[PDB]
Amino acid sequence: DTAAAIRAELAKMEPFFPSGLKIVYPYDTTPFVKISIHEVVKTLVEAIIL
Amino acid sequence: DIAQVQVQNKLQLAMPLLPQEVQQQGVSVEKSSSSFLMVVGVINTDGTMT
Amino acid sequence: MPNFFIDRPIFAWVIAIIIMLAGGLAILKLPVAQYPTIAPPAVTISASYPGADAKTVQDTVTQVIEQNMNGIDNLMYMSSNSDSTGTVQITLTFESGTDADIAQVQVQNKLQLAMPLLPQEVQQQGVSVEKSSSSFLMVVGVINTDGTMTQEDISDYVAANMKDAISRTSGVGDVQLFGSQYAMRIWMNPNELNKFQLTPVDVITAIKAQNAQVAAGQLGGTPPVKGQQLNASIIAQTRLTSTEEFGKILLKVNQDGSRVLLRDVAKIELGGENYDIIAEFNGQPASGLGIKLATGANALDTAAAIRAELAKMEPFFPSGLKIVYPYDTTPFVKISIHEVVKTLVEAIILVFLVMYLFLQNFRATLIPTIAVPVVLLGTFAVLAAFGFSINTLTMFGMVLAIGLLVDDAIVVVENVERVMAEEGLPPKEATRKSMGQIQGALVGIAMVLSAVFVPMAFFGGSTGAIYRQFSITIVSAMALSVLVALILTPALCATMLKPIAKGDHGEGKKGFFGWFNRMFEKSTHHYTDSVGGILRSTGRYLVLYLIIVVGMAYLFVRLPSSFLPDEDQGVFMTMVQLPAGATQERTQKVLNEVTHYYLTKEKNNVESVFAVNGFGFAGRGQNTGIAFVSLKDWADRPGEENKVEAITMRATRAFSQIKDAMVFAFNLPAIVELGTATGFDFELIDQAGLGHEKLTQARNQLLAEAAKHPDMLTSVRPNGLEDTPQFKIDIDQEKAQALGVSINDINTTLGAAWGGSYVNDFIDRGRVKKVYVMSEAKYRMLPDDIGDWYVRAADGQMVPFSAFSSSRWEYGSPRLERYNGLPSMEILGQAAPGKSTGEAMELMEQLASKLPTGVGYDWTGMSYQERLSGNQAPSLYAISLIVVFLCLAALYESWSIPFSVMLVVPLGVIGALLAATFRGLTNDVYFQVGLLTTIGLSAKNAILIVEFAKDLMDKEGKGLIEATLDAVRMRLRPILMTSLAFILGVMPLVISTGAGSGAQNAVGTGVMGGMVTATVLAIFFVPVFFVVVRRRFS
Amino acid sequence: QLLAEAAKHPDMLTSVRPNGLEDTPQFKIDIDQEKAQALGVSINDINTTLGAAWGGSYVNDFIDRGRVKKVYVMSEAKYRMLPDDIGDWYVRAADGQMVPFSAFSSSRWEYGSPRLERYNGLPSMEILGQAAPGKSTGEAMELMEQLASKLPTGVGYDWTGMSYQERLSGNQAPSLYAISLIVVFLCLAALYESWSIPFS
Amino acid sequence: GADAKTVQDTVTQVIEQNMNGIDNLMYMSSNSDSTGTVQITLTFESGTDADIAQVQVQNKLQLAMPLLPQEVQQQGVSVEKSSSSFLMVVGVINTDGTMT
Amino acid sequence: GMAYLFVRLPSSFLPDEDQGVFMTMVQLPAGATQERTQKVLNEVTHYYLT
Amino acid sequence: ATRAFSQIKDAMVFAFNLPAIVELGTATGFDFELIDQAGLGHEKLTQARN
Ligand SMILES: O[C@@H](CNC1[C@H]2CNC[C@H]12)COc1cc(Cl)cc(Cl)c1
Repeated sequence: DTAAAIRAELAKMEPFFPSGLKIVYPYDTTPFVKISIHEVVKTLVEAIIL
Repeated sequence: DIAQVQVQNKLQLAMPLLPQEVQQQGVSVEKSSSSFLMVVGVINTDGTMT
Repeated sequence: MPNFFIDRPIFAWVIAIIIMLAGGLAILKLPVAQYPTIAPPAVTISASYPGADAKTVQDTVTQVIEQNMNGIDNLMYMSSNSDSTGTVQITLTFESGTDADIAQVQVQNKLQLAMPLLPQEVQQQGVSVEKSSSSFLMVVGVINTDGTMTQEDISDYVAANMKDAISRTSGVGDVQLFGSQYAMRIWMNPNELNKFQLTPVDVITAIKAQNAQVAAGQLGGTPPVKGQQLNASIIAQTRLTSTEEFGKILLKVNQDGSRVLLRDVAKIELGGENYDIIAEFNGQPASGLGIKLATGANALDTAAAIRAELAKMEPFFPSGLKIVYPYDTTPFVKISIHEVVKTLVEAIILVFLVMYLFLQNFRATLIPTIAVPVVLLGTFAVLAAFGFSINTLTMFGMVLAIGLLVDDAIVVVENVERVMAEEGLPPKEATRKSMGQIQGALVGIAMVLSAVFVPMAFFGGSTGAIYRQFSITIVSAMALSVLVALILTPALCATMLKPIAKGDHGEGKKGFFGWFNRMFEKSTHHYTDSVGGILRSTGRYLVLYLIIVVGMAYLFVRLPSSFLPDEDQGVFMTMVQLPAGATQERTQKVLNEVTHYYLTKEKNNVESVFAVNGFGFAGRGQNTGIAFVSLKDWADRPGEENKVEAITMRATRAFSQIKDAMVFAFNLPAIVELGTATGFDFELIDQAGLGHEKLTQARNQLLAEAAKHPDMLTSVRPNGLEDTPQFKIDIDQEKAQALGVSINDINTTLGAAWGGSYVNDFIDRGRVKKVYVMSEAKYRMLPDDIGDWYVRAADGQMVPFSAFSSSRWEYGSPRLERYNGLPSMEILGQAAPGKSTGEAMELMEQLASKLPTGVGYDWTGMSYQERLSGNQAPSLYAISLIVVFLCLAALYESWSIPFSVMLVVPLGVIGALLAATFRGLTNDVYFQVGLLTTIGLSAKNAILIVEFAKDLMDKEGKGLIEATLDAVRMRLRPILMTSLAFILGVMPLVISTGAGSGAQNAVGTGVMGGMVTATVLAIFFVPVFFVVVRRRFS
Repeated sequence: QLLAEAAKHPDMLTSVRPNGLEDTPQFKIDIDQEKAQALGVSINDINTTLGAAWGGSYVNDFIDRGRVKKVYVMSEAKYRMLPDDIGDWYVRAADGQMVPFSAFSSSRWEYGSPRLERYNGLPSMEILGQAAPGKSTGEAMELMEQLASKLPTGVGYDWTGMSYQERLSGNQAPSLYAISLIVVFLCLAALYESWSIPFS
Repeated sequence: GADAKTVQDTVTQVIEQNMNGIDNLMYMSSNSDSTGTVQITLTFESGTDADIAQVQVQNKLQLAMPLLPQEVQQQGVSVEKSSSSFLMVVGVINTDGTMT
Repeated sequence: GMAYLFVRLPSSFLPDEDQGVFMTMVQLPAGATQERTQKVLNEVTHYYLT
Repeated sequence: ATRAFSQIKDAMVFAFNLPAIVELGTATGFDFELIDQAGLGHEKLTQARN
């Protein structure tokens, strides 16, 4: 939730950046969390099918 | 919340005794993790900013 | 369970007694208020920088404090104002449900770490963090009728004598003094200072040296000498106590030996810490206390206790001192609560009367008269359990749920009586049979009504807080009503009802009740005949149902929306705004004109006026004023012309003739904790460091664009102040150095003389009070007066300001705003008639999207909450519809029969809409909750009809048409008596025109219309729906 | 007056004492600032001298075995005991003269409370006492409030600490009994489906 | 260095004026000594959440904090949950007499 | 008899126990010094230890 | 990466992954504090640590 709020705030800020300024995310473990939980849910669905 | 409140209640007794230079820089009391939730970097792809 | 308590009447009575005792305890111990906490929790940081302009305050205080408001949880947004009066106010608004105490302590703690970074004068004046609020429980004014006391005298008396005991009174949460205690005032004479070669710096140094507390030590202290026997504390210089001591302060000694004292160069007196606000009551000087209710406290009890304390205080008052109550809405709260209580009592009495009319049995009429009060008491107990108070919303929720309560009682008792009169069974067996007919339907109805009403308790924001009161009240009342109908009512029916013969229906009775019985029998026969005729030709009426649904949608999409009706609470407000640069005296002239108009032209209506010169709302200053007008009792103000709306319209028309002053009189909102309407709050944000002038240009561009849309936006205005002329002094420090004059001396002289300086504290009659040095008014009025001030140089010669300074006129902001830490401009507007607030906000966003680069925008206030909570209520009411369908399917053990019940929803709604359209009411909260209760009652009736028809079809061999006809015949009477009782009970609310009539009419009109249409249409549409559904799916 | 009245009841009250301190003599010092200025001695110097000598002054911190501790400057005891001991204390003037305190100061004796107590915001005095042997705290409380009722107007009383709790318990006992009896009656009536069984 | 009367007028009364309006407060008792010490103990109803009570009295005390003397502010005004009874006393002595 | 006995029965809060410790308060007249209090305390200690 | 950076003589360079939960860290690691309990000083504490 905090990461989502931070990203929303950065999205609010972006329209007023100087020309050329760009936001990057060199360290973010949230994608791993999302993909891992999605993989477990996929496992549950596959288990139901089997 | 209560931990931070009690810590600052104890710290405000020491605040007057601190050097004026330390007070001017601002003493901070936080309740956060020791690891970065994320790192948001900012660059200038156009190379017009140092 | 109904069968369990038919054989155990004493156990049912014990349960009822327990419920009654809990309800009585809750009633005795429950808090009472006008409204609950609706607005989101907010914290205000208030600081003052005496003598500082808006820009100085913003740059030295506001930005520093705002840059340190980090690491605070649940913060929704932050706004701030910095004024030319020297004051900065920062409002931090937090999410709903945030703990106010924890939010306040976090904010104050983050401020504590920013205090060292603030100017010393601001630190000395103190920065206060408080719970944001805009309303007082009461205002207690104090006036002098002799003219021997000024405003400062009364304020000091109130602070020293009245404030403490009132603060200690039970239920008081906060007390605000309308003024301040005395302050030692040193009014300086520049000519006398020049005569003795002195400046404000010398005066301040002398006052600080000669009015101080000095630690000395101890006689025979530790570690002591071996033989010491005596020990005594050493007392030394202490703070002064009187104006006489201050006047004797020595400033210098001359060569000729003469002594210069403070009395020689300044007038010494007792005055106010500030002079920006002048309070008058009917033209007389006034002070007072604003008193706020404590959390969980009774409003009425607290007000009565405060009045008792003031009564105990009066005997010791000085001659001419009088207590008054300029702002008292407590009478309105009392009358509103009493009106709701009377409505409940009349509803019970009318239920009794209708029961006697139809059943003509005193014992039968007694049963609901016990069942309904028991449910009401249990509802009070449940409200106390969940930490709710007795406020307007909860009592009107009880009023709306009284229909469902009486419906439950009537259903049970009438079914028992009908079984007794049809089968001739004795009361116990008849009650067993009747309960067996309706118990499952009662449980299913409980589930359906739960599904209908619970979702109101999950709306977001302040509107969610408003709806939660009705949700909890109605849900608890309905659940308790069903429980009582399954426990107590069957026991009472089996224990109290007397037997009825097999065929005795009152046909042979004489008098009115024989004619009525015969007429009702014939009417029921005709109704059943017409229902059969209708069932022969269902499709013709399906077309009529489609017409009804289309008309319902048409009426719905054309009904204006609102939040809460405006009420005549016995008070209202008048705002006076003078042109930029206007002084206190001109504002006082306008305020005197307003007071004279109210006390002469409206002497029959207006009882008193409390005029405050110095602040309005959305700003403060010498050119603003507010008059709080109190009206006489509603009993003394009969007719439409003597109510707040007409009075305020007449006052505005009369005040439109006043020149050089914008004067407007208006009524309070329903909930004054928020200023709300069908409007929007817009923030124009400087996002790229453009500055105040570019932001002003962007605001003007947006305002012009909005003005080019008269049909979509109305009254799109700035909620702020325009740039005003300012006097700029340039002190050439190089010249001051060349003349041997210190810049610190120059700044101190100028600020202390023209702005005033808080020096230190003294002790007056055992209380600490401030000491202010300021110039005499005579020498700080005009720019030329600057030529009367001198500063001593190192060489000792006294230099005038003209030697090292230049002056000019420029323009500057008297009030600077920031939003979320950036410079901001607030725009208030509203959608034009026939336009939703959402589309007005969309148009505002489209208009703002074309603003200059670096300018952003935001939504705040109620607009923020509307944007955040969007399409939520329809979503969880679709969930409610799904749950209702599932509950009905479980009840009927059918996937299709449920529809015949749900198809009843429009039949009631249409009527409500009609009643709202012809009466000219809006789609406000009361209308929506009444619509929900009408839907619930209609669903109850349809469910019972369908259950009876299905039971006849299944448990007996009866066919579809015969079963439906018998079901409607058996259900006609209870439906009719319930509808009659509820409509008669809500008659006064529709008819009411007195205090609180807005809410009463809003509640009553929709309920009346919906009940009438539902009763009329359902009794011949539910059979049609049931027959069609059963014919299609069988 | 109340203490004397309580002492008149040795068989009901014991060790009836005030929980506080009596008024003490104080040594008021007046520093003639004009006279000090005439002699060229700064008032700040006088105040610092008197305070540091007779009460002690905390200057700053030092490190003892790695721990931060305080530094105090104070007069030696023998020059700090009786009022006359300022005869040895001098303050330097702007021109280097050592002015004695007698040249710019005077003194007198006063009386003052060394400890002021307030209850619920109003001035108050705390009294402690015991019940005499063979008596209970309830009897002692009754006697104490009876004695307090006979005091000058404008003087009231209150119970605090354990006495407050004892008064609370005594006040709420009868309602507790009544509610317990009612609850038992209703429980029996529900369980046995009778009013006669609960009543008997 | 402040007498009991002056510390009462400048500290105790200033603080206790703002100590009104706190939830579940049973009573308040203050003492002001001749060494300049002010002790204000507020006792709340049984079952009151002590942390919430402390937070509330702190929120009320912040309002009085700027009105106190600068010396009192520099010494620091402490707000804390308090007890009136010693759990235990741990004394320390020297068995040789070499330490004072 | 029950009503009569209830009224005449004295009330209290909690019985006093012998907890193995007790206190002695010493207060000297106004102005008494540390050493006079020490002499009185020494007398009290001598009484308790003898 | 660690093998490659072992050739940098100017600095100690270590590349590493994080544990599943940072705070638990190693499943067999211990954290130990050596306290100077008698005002020995930094030098004596360093000697004891060595
Ligand atoms: O006098 C005004 C407050 N005085 C303020 C200045 C002076 N110093 C600080 C204090 C009165 O405001 C009101 C009066 C009423 Cl009857 C009703 C409301 Cl809602 C507000």
